Amino acid sequence: GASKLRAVLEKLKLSRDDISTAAGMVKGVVDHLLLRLKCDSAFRGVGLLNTGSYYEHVKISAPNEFDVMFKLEVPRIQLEEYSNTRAYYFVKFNPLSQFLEGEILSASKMLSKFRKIIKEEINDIKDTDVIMKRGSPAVTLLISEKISVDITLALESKSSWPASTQEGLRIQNWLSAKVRKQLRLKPFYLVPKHAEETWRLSFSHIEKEILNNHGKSKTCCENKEEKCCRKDCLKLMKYLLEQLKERFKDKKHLDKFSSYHVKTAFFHVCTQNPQDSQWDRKDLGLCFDNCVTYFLQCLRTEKLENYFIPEFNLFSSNLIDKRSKEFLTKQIEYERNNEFPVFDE
Ligand SMILES: Cc1ccc(-c2cc(C(=O)O)c3c(c2)ncn3-c2ccccc2)c(Cl)c1
Ligand SMILES: [Zn+2]
Repeated sequence: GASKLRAVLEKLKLSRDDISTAAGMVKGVVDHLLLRLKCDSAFRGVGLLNTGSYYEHVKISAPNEFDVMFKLEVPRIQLEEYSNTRAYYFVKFNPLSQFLEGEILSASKMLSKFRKIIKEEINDIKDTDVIMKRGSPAVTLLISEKISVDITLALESKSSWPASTQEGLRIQNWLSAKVRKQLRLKPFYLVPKHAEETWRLSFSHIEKEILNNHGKSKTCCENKEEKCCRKDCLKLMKYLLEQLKERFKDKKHLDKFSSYHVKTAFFHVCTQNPQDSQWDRKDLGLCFDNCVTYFLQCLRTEKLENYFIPEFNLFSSNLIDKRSKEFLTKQIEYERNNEFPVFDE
């Protein structure tokens, strides 16, 4: 039961060393690219956005896959929603004036200069071997034929969040209305994920703020009396998907699913189960089942709301085809109904 889950968590700890050295390598490449991007008049204000829950500037999206975001302070920004998509927007408003097409800031034009500067730069430093693979993420780098890092350019807006987020981040009953107000005072980000000229709202930087401050109790997981299993359930959900994707690699049925889908479902379960007593460490097996059952429901109903934009369906036909969702539904059901044989030794 839960002893199989606890065995999985123990095994995962054994690759901490490989992960930290890989993240060190990513960190070096990113610092170098940050230096050259700052030379360009367009990207002078660029900087690293702190998104990682364990490492600072580096998010781990899968084994040997890392995620980095470059933020660009762009003030006096005005948004125009693209055709009721709730998540995609035209950006309107001098350093960036080169990227204008009318009153609109072109995502494709800015991404193209971003790409070109990075592609130039990875040639020079022969300290490590870095190539460019493959539109968000802007750049995927492959380091040493092993480690891949997705680099995402993000405009930073310090304005109030767009109205499409008004009913999102539904944490009031869990983390309190006070915390939700404070979080909604932080900046938001636009990335050039095209629905073209459209940008997508991004709140990835909020994850670290909640995952490591995750209890109804302010001292959840700060002492021996308050140990919950929230983080371990998220780890197990990510590992479930990673393992399924590897086993179904012959026909790549699951290519479209990612840890972002897993995380979103997991934080919806945290909303539904707001009390720390619903995440007691002794209850790991039931808590994990809660998480998997909700993910299964999202798959079967083909509905997974963006955590911040409730009318944006991560599982829409526009984003993931029906056959892929039907397929993973079937595999998750099987795993859940059979006590997760994908976790067997
Ligand atoms: C509590 C909490 C906090 C943050 C997130 C979060 C949000 C986004 C987003 O789209 O705003 C994320 C992400 C994680 N990882 C990736 N993206 C992302 C970013 C841009 C485009 C597509 C995808 C979640 Cl799920 C829950
Ligand atoms: Zn806790």
